[PDB]
Amino acid sequence: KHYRGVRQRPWGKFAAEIRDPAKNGARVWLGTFETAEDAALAYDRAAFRMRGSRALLNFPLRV
DNA sequence: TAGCCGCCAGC
DNA sequence: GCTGGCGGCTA
Repeated sequence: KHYRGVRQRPWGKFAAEIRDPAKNGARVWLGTFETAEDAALAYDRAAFRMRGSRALLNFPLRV
């Protein structure tokens, strides 16, 4: 699978970005993560912090 | 190898 | 118009 923010780097790792509209479309590089699901979980909290609530995520813990 | 650039495509 | 993702480049 692929994920929101999550970008395969060609040696086989997963970066995670989010774009921040309050900073007028800035990227915010959440880091790099060994697994796609941990890159995607980094995005999960990063979108939640800029939105505060009501977000479109990789692991919505409400379901 | 990671991150940033910068752009492009997609939504 | 914005966000995500591409993709490559450079650090």
